[PDB]
Amino acid sequence: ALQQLFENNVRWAEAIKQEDPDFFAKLARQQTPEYLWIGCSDARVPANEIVGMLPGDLFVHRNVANVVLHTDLNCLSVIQFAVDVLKVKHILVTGHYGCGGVRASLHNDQLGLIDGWLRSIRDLAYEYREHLEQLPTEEERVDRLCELNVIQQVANVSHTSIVQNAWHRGQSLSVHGCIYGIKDGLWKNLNVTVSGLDQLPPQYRLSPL
Ligand SMILES: [Zn+2]
Repeated sequence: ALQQLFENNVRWAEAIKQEDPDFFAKLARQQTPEYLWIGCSDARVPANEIVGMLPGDLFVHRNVANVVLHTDLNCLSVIQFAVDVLKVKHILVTGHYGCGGVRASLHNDQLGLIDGWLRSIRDLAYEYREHLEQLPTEEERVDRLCELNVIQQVANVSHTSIVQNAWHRGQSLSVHGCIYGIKDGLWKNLNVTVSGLDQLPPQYRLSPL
């Protein structure tokens, strides 16, 4: 029903201009979001709605299971643009419970190309296999791995030279880990926020350029 989307768009734009005739014109002059959202592509987790934000407020990357991989130039380019060009003050790594990508990493079905994309989550589940094994249900295991996954990605972001060099030059920048409940609409802090070099293990601290 593609036509509906066009009709929706026309109605949306016109309604906004009725309340604020300059909303788009002003926004178009400059991009100044204070946040980068890194989250899952899952249709149930749209960034702006969940945190009550407006067009212009959130720079967004979404991918399968919200992973930040060391040699993925897609996500790395979003982070670099956000930190170096836009100078966002916060990176919000948001995973969600019931994530299908995370769930697939606990099962042994072949999905195709995505096998490689998700294998770091499988590695994480293997790393924490004893911990996960204590949990009686598959849903509990999935949801805990969803949390562990967010925590790993926060660490990954904080280990980049992009983030560390921003800190080196006195830029204020925090990396947060949150988890969204698709069952209840609640966006919850995992309390793993990193805001400076002193919070990193020595093994990950890069010397300044
Ligand atoms: Zn997901």
